[PDB]
Amino acid sequence: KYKLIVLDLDGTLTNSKKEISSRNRETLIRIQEQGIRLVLASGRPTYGIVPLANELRMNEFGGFILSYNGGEIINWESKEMMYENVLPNEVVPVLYECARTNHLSILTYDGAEIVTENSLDPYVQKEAFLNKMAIRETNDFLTDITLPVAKCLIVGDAGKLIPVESELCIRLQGKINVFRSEPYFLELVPQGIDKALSLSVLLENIGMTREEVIAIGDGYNDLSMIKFAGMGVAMGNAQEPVKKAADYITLTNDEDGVAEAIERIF
Ligand SMILES: [Mg+2]
Repeated sequence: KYKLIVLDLDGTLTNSKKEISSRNRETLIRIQEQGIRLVLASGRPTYGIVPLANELRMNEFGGFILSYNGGEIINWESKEMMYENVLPNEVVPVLYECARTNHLSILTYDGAEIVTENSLDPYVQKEAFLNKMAIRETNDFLTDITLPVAKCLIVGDAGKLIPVESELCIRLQGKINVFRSEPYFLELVPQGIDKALSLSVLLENIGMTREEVIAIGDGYNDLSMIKFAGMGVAMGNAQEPVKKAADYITLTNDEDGVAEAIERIF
């Protein structure tokens, strides 16, 4: 009946120490060994997801990475990218100048590396540690990055980000969307980013229907895929509206909610 499992990372697949438990790992490997295909779907850049995808052997079972909230869709076996929703190049110098003017660090991603002019900013390092990515520091951001980029973050104290966010929101209306993922991360992303939309494209391409999909998540950015999936699963630690929109509520991420759901459902 079900042929695909889509998982968010933080608050879902990973526990409170941001690790994949051995029970989750073994359950997901086994279910792939049974012919079920996995998708990791997360706001993280691709190389923040790659280590977890490698730990789950997804490169051996045709698993997909939906990085940047589905901004990119990559088959982690074949390495083929089927979908690339990136920032318009012309907005990048505007984002840079806004960060500079407001004395805040900007970062973006270039493969396995985070590129920034401020590697000593604790908020930049928070993103590097979260993704397990090395930081490449430059003194000429616009020269040293490789375009196009899927997103940028401006980072800093919440009180300093709110006005920058409020300015960019309208100044680049029509070119980008802006939101805060943590109080100190301002996400600068292309329009039309939604995990559910990217999932629908994936399903069209591999010839599956939404009824054949399980999607598991915890936060508001997982609501659309939980509704879209035939079997939407809310983690025990999920936000109340995610739980109410789900078809099934499992245990928390620290109680191996993902493994428990998969074993019960199958
Ligand atoms: Mg989450």
